[PDB]
Amino acid sequence: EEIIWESLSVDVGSQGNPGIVEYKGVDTKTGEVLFEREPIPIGTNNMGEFLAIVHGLRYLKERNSRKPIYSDSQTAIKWVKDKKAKSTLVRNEETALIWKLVDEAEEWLNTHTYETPILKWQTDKWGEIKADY
RNA sequence: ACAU
DNA sequence: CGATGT
Ligand SMILES: [Ca+2]
Ligand SMILES: [K+]
Ligand SMILES: [K+]
Ligand SMILES: [K+]
Repeated sequence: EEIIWESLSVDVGSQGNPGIVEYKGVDTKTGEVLFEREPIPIGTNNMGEFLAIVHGLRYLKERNSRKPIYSDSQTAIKWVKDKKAKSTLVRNEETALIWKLVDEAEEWLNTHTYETPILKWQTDKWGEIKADY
């Protein structure tokens, strides 16, 4: 319905898909950049969006924050809910780094708890997510 | 078809 | 136009 302004928004950016992947998280209200991941040489859009959400969960938990997370990614929201990133990206030396991060993100989800609502940013109604690149 |  | 996903 309406934007929950007291929230964290995440977004992925890439050069190619697959290609160089980065992500960041911002304060939805203020646009302040709260975290930014160093570019990962090869990944997919959906792996990046998944890592961004899980990073947000870890960031908020560390700070004892109950704010929700917005993502515009139907895919990544489901992967987090399932605790399983069903990526099609081949596993090889080129993709080892992103797959390590994805494996570790799944492992974190399987060993920690959180109440953080993970909410769909409604781009069609609200425009671009505030974490946009 | 929808979300990127 | 190409790719990643449910
Ligand atoms: Ca974006
Ligand atoms: K996005
Ligand atoms: K983006
Ligand atoms: K498609």
